[PDB]
Amino acid sequence: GPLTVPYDLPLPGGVMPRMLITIMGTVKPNANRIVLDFRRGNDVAFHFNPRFNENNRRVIVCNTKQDNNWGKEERQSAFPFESGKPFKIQVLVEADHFKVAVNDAHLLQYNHRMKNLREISQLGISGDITLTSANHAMI
Ligand SMILES: CO[C@@H]1[C@@H](n2cc(-c3cc(F)c(F)c(F)c3)nn2)[C@@H](O)[C@@H](CO)O[C@H]1S[C@@H]1COC[C@H](n2cc(-c3cncnc3)nn2)[C@H]1O
Repeated sequence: GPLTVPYDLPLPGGVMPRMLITIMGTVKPNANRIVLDFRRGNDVAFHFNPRFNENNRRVIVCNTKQDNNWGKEERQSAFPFESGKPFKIQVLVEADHFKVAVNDAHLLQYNHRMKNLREISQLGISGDITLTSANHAMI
């Protein structure tokens, strides 16, 4: 697609409430996973990881990695992605959580574990996708 995967979207000044990140693309026909990683260097404040075939099930895993410890996984069985199909992911930053919507439907909320939001300066987009667009705006 017009953007190369993996793709790093800089977040100058980090994330702040009211920030909306929009990502559009298509899932590859033989997809295994998608990853969105809100990063503070080597740490990952918010890892959003649709897994298409984990023990023969679809699941979204969300987590945080701080000092190479992954935390408690937050798992959602609701899974709005499909092999070969277009998607739109929107992540809205609020003061207490990230809110994620896919295809204009609310999917999940993830409470901030890494709380220095102005230091989360990169969003990495990786995995089995074609990416058409990735951008952010303050709403
Ligand atoms: C492979 O390690 C993944 C982590 N990961 C994935 C990637 C990644 C990055 C990229 F750039 C990529 F391109 C890319 F493809 C993947 N980087 N780190 C990350 O997703 C992390 C999130 O917690 O998970 C580990 S695997 C983690 C291992 O520990 C046990 C966990 N396990 C199994 C079950 C469980 C619970 N309920 C029902 N069935 C099974 N529960 N926990 C398991 O999920």
